[PDB]
Amino acid sequence: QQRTMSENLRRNLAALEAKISEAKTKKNMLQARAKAAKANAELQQTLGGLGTSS
Amino acid sequence: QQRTMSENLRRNLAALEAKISEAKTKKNMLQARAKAAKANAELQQTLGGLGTSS
Repeated sequence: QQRTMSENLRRNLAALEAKISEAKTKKNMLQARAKAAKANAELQQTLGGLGTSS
Repeated sequence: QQRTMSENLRRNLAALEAKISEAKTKKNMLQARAKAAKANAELQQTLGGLGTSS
């Protein structure tokens, strides 16, 4: 009974490590998309300042 | 999605560079027209002084 529980805990750890590592890499990717969106906001804001100064 | 955004930013840069470079060359041209208008103002002002001294 202890070895069937020991394998069941190994499966629980393997599933948990997979979903944690997936969630962390996807969070880094969406933060890089948000950094690109911030750069497009700066581009439009400086284009507005180029418009009023020109 | 990042490459379609990357091309969209390339289009935004190309349109911005075109309208900035157009506005700067037109501003140099109208400043040269204003320099010619200033020269015609000096010509009429000195013609007035030639009139009163003559």
